[PDB]
Amino acid sequence: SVIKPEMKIKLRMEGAVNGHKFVIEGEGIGKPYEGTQTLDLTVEEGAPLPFSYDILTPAFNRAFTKYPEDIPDYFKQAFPEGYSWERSMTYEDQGICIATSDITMEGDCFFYEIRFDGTNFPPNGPVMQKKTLKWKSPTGKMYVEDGVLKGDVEMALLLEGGGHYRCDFKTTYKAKKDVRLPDAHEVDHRIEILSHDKDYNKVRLYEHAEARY
Repeated sequence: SVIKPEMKIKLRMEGAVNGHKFVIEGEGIGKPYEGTQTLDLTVEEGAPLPFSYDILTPAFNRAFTKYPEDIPDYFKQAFPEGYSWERSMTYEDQGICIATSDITMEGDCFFYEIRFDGTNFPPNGPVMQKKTLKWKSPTGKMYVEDGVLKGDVEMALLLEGGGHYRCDFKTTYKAKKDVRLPDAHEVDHRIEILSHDKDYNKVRLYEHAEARY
């Protein structure tokens, strides 16, 4: 036992979107082996957020993924000292976000230190107009090539009025120690805001994730 049936989460995210600074804190709990988790998030600085909250949610830990019994689990074998990631998110209209998270453990809890920066979002597009509804749920790729563990995902936000808005995600993952690396595989997942207040100062956020050969 080092990753428990349930693992608390505490995080802190600091960043700037189109110049607009913010800080968000979270606390939650999930089931690393069943690939489920729930966070309650608070906008501690920078309220009211004037951009879509949806662009932040995938930056709020692949340790919460159900991995089968012969795909090596990079993330869980990364603890106790843990791992980091660096990710770029390139939208179709030309807003870019870059994010980093340093993930550690202490007792029954994961801790994340998150930097999130975004720019070149059009002041009149769906992010800066809050016309996004939720993320579609595609399967992303995991593969090691070199650098080491890398992940890609073609993402899309559904929009008010019926449309969609695409984002290309790329992540490289670094573990703090040497760990058994997996063969190439996939990861299904679905993230959703279960509840929130008016400008999303308070948000409850759920993901369910599983790996697949």
